Amino acid sequence: HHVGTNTGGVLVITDTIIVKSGQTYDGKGIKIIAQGMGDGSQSENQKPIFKLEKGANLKNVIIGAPGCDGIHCYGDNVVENVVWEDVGEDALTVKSEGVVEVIGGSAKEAANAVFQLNAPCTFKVKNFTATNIGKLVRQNGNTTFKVVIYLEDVTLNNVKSCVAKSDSPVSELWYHNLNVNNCKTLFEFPSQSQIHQY
Ligand SMILES: O=C(O)[C@H]1O[C@H](O[C@@H]2[C@H](O)[C@@H](O)[C@@H](O[C@@H]3[C@H](O)[C@@H](O)[C@@H](O)O[C@@H]3C(=O)O)O[C@@H]2C(=O)O)[C@H](O)[C@@H](O)[C@H]1O
Ligand SMILES: [Ca+2]
Ligand SMILES: [Ca+2]
Ligand SMILES: [Ca+2]
Ligand SMILES: [Ca+2]
Ligand SMILES: [Cl-]
Repeated sequence: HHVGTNTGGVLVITDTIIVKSGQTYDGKGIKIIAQGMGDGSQSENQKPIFKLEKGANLKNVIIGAPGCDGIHCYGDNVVENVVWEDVGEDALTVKSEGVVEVIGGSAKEAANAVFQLNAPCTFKVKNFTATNIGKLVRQNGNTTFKVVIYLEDVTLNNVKSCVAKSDSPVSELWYHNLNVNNCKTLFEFPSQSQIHQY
Protein backbone atom coordinates (compact mmCIF):
# COMPACT_ATOMS: atom_id res chain seq x y z
CA HIS A 1 0.00 0.00 0.00
CA HIS A 2 1.63 3.15 -1.28
CA VAL A 3 -0.09 5.81 0.79
CA GLY A 4 -0.41 8.92 -1.25
CA THR A 5 2.15 11.75 -1.14
CA ASN A 6 -0.47 14.27 0.18
CA THR A 7 -1.25 12.03 3.12
CA GLY A 8 -1.35 14.09 6.36
CA GLY A 9 -2.24 17.34 4.58
CA VAL A 10 -5.58 19.01 4.99
CA LEU A 11 -6.99 21.12 2.19
CA VAL A 12 -9.58 23.59 3.38
CA ILE A 13 -11.84 24.74 0.59
CA THR A 14 -14.46 27.40 0.39
CA ASP A 15 -16.01 26.51 -2.97
CA THR A 16 -16.91 23.36 -4.91
CA ILE A 17 -13.99 21.80 -6.83
CA ILE A 18 -14.97 21.41 -10.51
CA VAL A 19 -13.39 18.57 -12.44
CA LYS A 20 -13.50 18.79 -16.21
CA SER A 21 -14.41 16.42 -18.94
CA GLY A 22 -11.59 14.15 -19.45
CA GLN A 23 -9.69 15.20 -16.31
CA THR A 24 -8.82 13.15 -13.29
CA TYR A 25 -8.57 14.92 -9.89
CA ASP A 26 -6.06 12.84 -7.95
CA GLY A 27 -5.90 13.93 -4.28
CA LYS A 28 -2.98 11.67 -3.53
CA GLY A 29 -4.46 10.97 -0.12
CA ILE A 30 -5.31 14.57 0.83
CA LYS A 31 -8.08 15.15 3.36
CA ILE A 32 -10.56 17.87 2.40
CA ILE A 33 -12.51 20.03 4.79
CA ALA A 34 -15.12 22.28 3.29
CA GLN A 35 -16.07 25.54 4.94
CA GLY A 36 -19.06 27.74 4.25
CA MET A 37 -20.58 25.03 1.98
CA GLY A 38 -22.86 23.27 4.46
CA ASP A 39 -22.96 21.61 7.85
CA GLY A 40 -23.55 18.01 6.68
CA SER A 41 -27.11 18.06 8.05
CA GLN A 42 -30.20 16.89 6.13
CA SER A 43 -30.85 20.41 4.70
CA GLU A 44 -31.10 20.28 0.90
CA ASN A 45 -29.32 23.52 0.19
CA GLN A 46 -25.72 22.56 0.68
CA LYS A 47 -22.97 22.70 -1.91
CA PRO A 48 -21.19 19.70 -3.37
CA ILE A 49 -17.53 19.23 -2.39
CA PHE A 50 -16.82 18.14 -5.98
CA LYS A 51 -18.67 18.55 -9.31
CA LEU A 52 -17.59 15.94 -11.79
CA GLU A 53 -18.58 17.03 -15.28
CA LYS A 54 -19.48 14.22 -17.67
CA GLY A 55 -16.30 12.20 -18.36
CA ALA A 56 -14.49 13.53 -15.24
CA ASN A 57 -12.79 11.23 -12.73
CA LEU A 58 -11.87 11.57 -9.05
CA LYS A 59 -9.50 9.51 -6.99
CA ASN A 60 -7.66 9.27 -3.66
CA VAL A 61 -9.36 11.84 -1.46
CA ILE A 62 -10.63 11.75 2.09
CA ILE A 63 -13.69 13.95 2.60
CA GLY A 64 -13.88 15.08 6.20
CA ALA A 65 -16.84 16.38 8.05
CA PRO A 66 -18.78 18.41 7.07
CA GLY A 67 -19.70 16.29 4.08
CA CYS A 68 -21.97 19.00 2.64
CA ASP A 69 -23.67 17.68 -0.53
CA GLY A 70 -20.83 15.30 -1.37
CA ILE A 71 -19.92 14.55 -4.94
CA HIS A 72 -22.12 15.55 -7.87
CA CYS A 73 -21.64 13.32 -10.95
CA TYR A 74 -22.84 14.34 -14.37
CA GLY A 75 -22.20 10.92 -15.97
CA ASP A 76 -19.38 8.73 -17.25
CA ASN A 77 -17.38 9.15 -14.07
CA VAL A 78 -14.99 6.91 -12.12
CA VAL A 79 -14.70 7.68 -8.39
CA GLU A 80 -11.90 5.63 -6.94
CA ASN A 81 -10.62 5.38 -3.45
CA VAL A 82 -12.73 8.09 -2.04
CA VAL A 83 -13.39 7.96 1.70
CA TRP A 84 -16.31 9.80 3.22
CA GLU A 85 -15.39 10.07 6.91
CA ASP A 86 -18.81 11.52 7.68
CA VAL A 87 -21.33 11.62 4.93
CA GLY A 88 -23.18 14.86 4.71
CA GLU A 89 -26.70 15.26 3.21
CA ASP A 90 -25.71 12.48 0.86
CA ALA A 91 -22.33 11.15 -0.33
CA LEU A 92 -22.67 11.15 -4.08
CA THR A 93 -25.43 12.10 -6.46
CA VAL A 94 -25.89 11.09 -10.09
CA LYS A 95 -27.27 14.25 -11.67
CA SER A 96 -27.31 13.37 -15.38
CA GLU A 97 -27.21 10.19 -17.49
CA GLY A 98 -24.24 7.95 -17.95
CA VAL A 99 -22.21 5.25 -16.25
CA VAL A 100 -20.87 6.07 -12.75
CA GLU A 101 -18.54 3.74 -10.94
CA VAL A 102 -17.53 3.99 -7.25
CA ILE A 103 -14.53 1.70 -6.81
CA GLY A 104 -12.81 1.25 -3.44
CA GLY A 105 -13.10 3.58 -0.52
CA SER A 106 -15.76 3.75 2.15
CA ALA A 107 -18.45 5.80 3.78
CA LYS A 108 -19.63 6.28 7.37
CA GLU A 109 -22.36 8.11 9.22
CA ALA A 110 -24.97 8.77 6.58
CA ALA A 111 -28.14 10.00 8.29
CA ASN A 112 -30.14 9.17 5.13
CA ALA A 113 -28.75 8.03 1.76
CA VAL A 114 -25.19 7.39 0.73
CA PHE A 115 -25.82 7.39 -3.05
CA GLN A 116 -28.64 9.39 -4.60
CA LEU A 117 -29.67 8.65 -8.21
CA ASN A 118 -31.51 11.51 -9.82
CA ALA A 119 -31.12 10.59 -13.54
CA PRO A 120 -31.21 7.39 -15.55
CA CYS A 121 -27.84 5.72 -15.17
CA THR A 122 -25.77 2.64 -14.75
CA PHE A 123 -24.40 2.81 -11.21
CA LYS A 124 -21.76 0.43 -9.96
CA VAL A 125 -20.37 0.19 -6.43
CA LYS A 126 -17.35 -2.06 -6.19
CA ASN A 127 -14.98 -3.01 -3.31
CA PHE A 128 -16.80 -0.63 -0.92
CA THR A 129 -17.62 -0.61 2.79
CA ALA A 130 -20.24 1.53 4.51
CA THR A 131 -21.18 1.68 8.16
CA ASN A 132 -24.01 3.53 10.01
CA ILE A 133 -26.18 4.55 7.10
CA GLY A 134 -29.86 4.98 6.37
CA LYS A 135 -29.72 3.68 2.80
CA LEU A 136 -26.86 2.77 0.49
CA VAL A 137 -28.75 3.80 -2.70
CA ARG A 138 -31.91 5.79 -3.26
CA GLN A 139 -33.36 6.42 -6.67
CA ASN A 140 -35.03 9.79 -6.36
CA GLY A 141 -38.41 9.30 -4.88
CA ASN A 142 -41.44 8.85 -7.10
CA THR A 143 -39.43 8.76 -10.28
CA THR A 144 -39.91 6.04 -12.83
CA PHE A 145 -36.94 6.36 -15.12
CA LYS A 146 -34.59 3.39 -15.26
CA VAL A 147 -31.49 2.91 -13.18
CA VAL A 148 -29.40 -0.24 -13.13
CA ILE A 149 -27.44 -0.63 -9.92
CA TYR A 150 -24.57 -3.13 -9.40
CA LEU A 151 -23.27 -3.88 -5.89
CA GLU A 152 -20.10 -5.97 -6.21
CA ASP A 153 -17.89 -6.83 -3.20
CA VAL A 154 -19.81 -4.48 -0.93
CA THR A 155 -19.95 -4.81 2.87
CA LEU A 156 -22.53 -2.91 4.89
CA ASN A 157 -22.97 -2.59 8.64
CA ASN A 158 -25.88 -0.96 10.49
CA VAL A 159 -28.34 0.01 7.78
CA LYS A 160 -31.32 1.77 9.33
CA SER A 161 -33.76 1.67 6.45
CA CYS A 162 -32.64 -0.50 3.57
CA VAL A 163 -29.77 -1.27 1.29
CA ALA A 164 -31.56 0.30 -1.72
CA LYS A 165 -34.86 1.84 -2.52
CA SER A 166 -36.52 2.79 -5.80
CA ASP A 167 -40.06 3.68 -6.81
CA SER A 168 -39.43 2.65 -10.43
CA PRO A 169 -40.77 -0.68 -11.71
CA VAL A 170 -38.24 -0.69 -14.58
CA SER A 171 -35.15 -0.20 -12.38
CA GLU A 172 -32.96 -3.11 -11.46
CA LEU A 173 -30.39 -4.00 -8.88
CA TRP A 174 -27.81 -6.70 -9.34
CA TYR A 175 -25.46 -7.89 -6.58
CA HIS A 176 -22.49 -10.15 -6.24
CA ASN A 177 -20.62 -10.73 -2.95
CA LEU A 178 -22.86 -8.49 -0.89
CA ASN A 179 -22.41 -8.75 2.86
CA VAL A 180 -24.95 -6.97 5.08
CA ASN A 181 -25.02 -6.87 8.93
CA ASN A 182 -27.77 -5.32 10.97
CA CYS A 183 -30.04 -4.07 8.31
CA LYS A 184 -33.75 -3.38 8.65
CA THR A 185 -34.75 -4.63 5.16
CA LEU A 186 -32.60 -5.30 2.12
CA PHE A 187 -34.51 -3.85 -0.83
CA GLU A 188 -37.53 -1.59 -1.13
CA PHE A 189 -38.48 -1.77 -4.84
CA PRO A 190 -41.99 -2.13 -6.32
CA SER A 191 -41.35 -5.83 -6.77
CA GLN A 192 -38.62 -8.06 -5.41
CA SER A 193 -38.16 -9.61 -8.86
CA GLN A 194 -36.32 -6.38 -9.79
CA ILE A 195 -33.40 -7.58 -7.61
CA HIS A 196 -31.00 -10.15 -8.99
CA GLN A 197 -27.77 -11.90 -8.04
CA TYR A 198 -24.95 -12.55 -10.50
O1 LIG B 1 -30.76 14.93 -4.51
C1 LIG B 1 -31.24 15.00 -3.40
O2 LIG B 1 -30.61 15.24 -2.32
C2 LIG B 1 -32.76 14.79 -3.27
O3 LIG B 1 -33.15 14.83 -1.95
C3 LIG B 1 -34.51 14.67 -1.68
O4 LIG B 1 -35.06 13.44 -2.05
C4 LIG B 1 -34.64 12.28 -1.25
C5 LIG B 1 -35.41 11.10 -1.83
O5 LIG B 1 -35.18 10.97 -3.25
C6 LIG B 1 -36.91 11.29 -1.52
O6 LIG B 1 -37.62 10.12 -1.93
C7 LIG B 1 -37.17 11.61 -0.02
O7 LIG B 1 -36.91 10.47 0.76
C8 LIG B 1 -37.85 10.17 1.83
C9 LIG B 1 -37.74 11.15 2.96
O8 LIG B 1 -38.12 12.52 2.63
C10 LIG B 1 -36.31 11.06 3.63
O9 LIG B 1 -36.21 11.95 4.82
C11 LIG B 1 -36.01 9.62 4.04
O10 LIG B 1 -36.93 9.33 5.10
O11 LIG B 1 -36.24 8.76 2.99
C12 LIG B 1 -37.52 8.75 2.37
C13 LIG B 1 -37.53 7.81 1.17
O12 LIG B 1 -36.44 7.27 0.82
O13 LIG B 1 -38.61 7.66 0.59
O14 LIG B 1 -36.37 12.68 0.39
C14 LIG B 1 -34.96 12.30 0.23
C15 LIG B 1 -34.06 13.26 1.09
O15 LIG B 1 -34.66 13.85 2.00
O16 LIG B 1 -32.85 13.29 0.83
C16 LIG B 1 -35.32 15.71 -2.49
O17 LIG B 1 -36.74 15.59 -2.26
C17 LIG B 1 -34.98 15.66 -3.94
O18 LIG B 1 -35.67 16.71 -4.67
C18 LIG B 1 -33.50 15.82 -4.11
O19 LIG B 1 -33.08 17.13 -3.66
CA1 LIG C 1 -31.79 13.39 3.00
CA1 LIG D 1 -31.47 14.84 -0.20
CA1 LIG E 1 -28.12 15.95 -1.84
CA1 LIG F 1 -23.31 12.35 8.75
CL1 LIG G 1 -32.95 6.46 5.49
